[PDB]
Amino acid sequence: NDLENVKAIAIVYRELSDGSQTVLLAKMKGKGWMFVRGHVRKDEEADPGVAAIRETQEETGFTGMVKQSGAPFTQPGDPQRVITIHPHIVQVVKREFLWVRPSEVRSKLQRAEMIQAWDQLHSFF
Amino acid sequence: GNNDLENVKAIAIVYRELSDGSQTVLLAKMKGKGWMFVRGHVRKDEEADPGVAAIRETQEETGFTGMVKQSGAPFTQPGSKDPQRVITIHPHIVQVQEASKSKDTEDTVKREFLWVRPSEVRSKLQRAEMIQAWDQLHSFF
Repeated sequence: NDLENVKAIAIVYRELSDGSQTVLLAKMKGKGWMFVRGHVRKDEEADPGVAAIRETQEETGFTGMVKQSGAPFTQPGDPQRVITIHPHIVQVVKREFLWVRPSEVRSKLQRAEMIQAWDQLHSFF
Repeated sequence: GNNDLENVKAIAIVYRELSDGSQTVLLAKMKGKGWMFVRGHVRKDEEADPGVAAIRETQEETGFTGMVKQSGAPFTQPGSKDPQRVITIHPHIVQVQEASKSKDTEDTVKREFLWVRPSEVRSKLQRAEMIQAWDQLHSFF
């Protein structure tokens, strides 16, 4: 269902109450940082912005709206592989965040207080 | 009324539901001991229902609109820098509200996230592809 060599990048930001903006960066847990990226589906070929919005929600949980679409650019893979990237600005501070499957939460907790909260409520999941 | 209770806190275990019924849980840590759920003080006018504090703190810390799905009995912990201090903690499950549910793929977990100011973005990018995207679009900010 994905186009193998066509990707979308979402530069995700939000406006704060004091009128300023902040930009979301990501990395795979475990280079520096990156924006949101994903393959464009075949049924998204005609509007890659739809892919940028879908990927933003998949990765972050926020629903977004394309504010600007940049010109496509090409990058190598296999150096013969040519990937076409469609970049977009997508509008949706102190802490770093991470989404985790429930079976992996306990291994991330090191504080007694957090472990106690999880011990009382984990059977919801 | 909206003054914080010094020794009463709410914890929110924030989660989202994916379209197939799978669930993922949000963790956080101060940039720079492990990970943690959302935590903050309960206000005087929230003491009768600390779930209100859990919803408020979730919004403040993450930007998500949440709904309380479950809340555990209160538990007690000592003060972090004072063993005489007694803190009562009210833990909650809080579901992130979304217009539509995302597909369950491995894109939905194992990515660490950080919000930065536009002026800090470039120094965190190391890959040509990301730098190119930023070079084309940074004039928006």
